[PDB]
Amino acid sequence: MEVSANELEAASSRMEMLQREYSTLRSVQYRSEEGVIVFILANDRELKFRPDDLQATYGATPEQLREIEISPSGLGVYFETLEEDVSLIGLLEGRRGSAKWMAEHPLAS
Repeated sequence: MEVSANELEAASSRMEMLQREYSTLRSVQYRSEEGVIVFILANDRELKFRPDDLQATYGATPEQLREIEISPSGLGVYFETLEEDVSLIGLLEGRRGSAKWMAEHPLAS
């Protein structure tokens, strides 16, 4: 809304402040038992979301969800096998994928 450009550093400052505000992702365990991807936080908080729920993993195999890395922002996750990212802040907001993904690929809910 403000008449500004780049120097505002808004989105960059957000990501950094979101690490210290909520948490960073330390580990992930795909539980074949529950059929869910459990995102373990730096406070040991287990965010429990399904592959069929998330954009990164919508129709992805369990083996691809064993070989997982943390996001380039350090917030969420980056499944390098899939070349996909599950944004941690998005999980907290319910934003399990992009706005276009959630509108054009609606979850059975």
